[PDB]
Amino acid sequence: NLMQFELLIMKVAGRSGIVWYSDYGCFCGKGGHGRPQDATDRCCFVHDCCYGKVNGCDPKEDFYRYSSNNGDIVCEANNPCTKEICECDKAAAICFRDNKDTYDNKYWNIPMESCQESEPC
Amino acid sequence: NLMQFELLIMKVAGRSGIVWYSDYGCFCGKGGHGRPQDATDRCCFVHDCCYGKVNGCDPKEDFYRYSSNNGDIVCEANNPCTKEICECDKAAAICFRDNKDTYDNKYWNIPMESCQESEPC
Repeated sequence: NLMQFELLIMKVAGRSGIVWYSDYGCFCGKGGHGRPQDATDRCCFVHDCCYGKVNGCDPKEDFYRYSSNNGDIVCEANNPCTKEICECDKAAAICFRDNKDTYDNKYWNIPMESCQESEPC
Repeated sequence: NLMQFELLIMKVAGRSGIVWYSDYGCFCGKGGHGRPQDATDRCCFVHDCCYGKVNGCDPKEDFYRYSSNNGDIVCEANNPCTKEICECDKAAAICFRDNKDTYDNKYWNIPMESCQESEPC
């Protein structure tokens, strides 16, 4: 569930997803569409796509089980569907962390005109 | 800031915004198109519109000052722009609270085809 995603972002990237990644580019935030603007934005695009590939459970709603060790997330294999959700969230959190050097407020609150026809997954 | 919106929702409505309102109707965790599907969805629509009227500060990002006693939210008059953000978030949290009894999973994950109509603010 997206609260768990927030927690993983905090554990892995050392910053809040809701604070910093909720209005970024074309995909980090609600109503994502268009083309990813930078690496951080692509992290969100990939996350959306990852969620779209999860079948048999609800990736935006269902809770998953995981452990965290000093910023290292282990998605538990108690249920392959919810593990898939967890792996989506873990991957996105890692992607935000790995691209922290190009995070840029240039991409905050960008005009509607910047996000039009969507890159397909 | 959206983290503060979460705090207001949690206190006022008694449940998490990120958990329960990230994929509801055409506007809760989505937006940009459609007509509100029920009263909860309309809360989100109105919140989007409210944010749309904010001039001079960034409603998704900027932090506001508020106090809370016995579950009330008093948006501080230290800055009219951030107070306006606060009031938007407060109104939405109240709206979620007031409509919690009709909150229904009927409106989870609705197809894009259900959100093609356009309703102005």
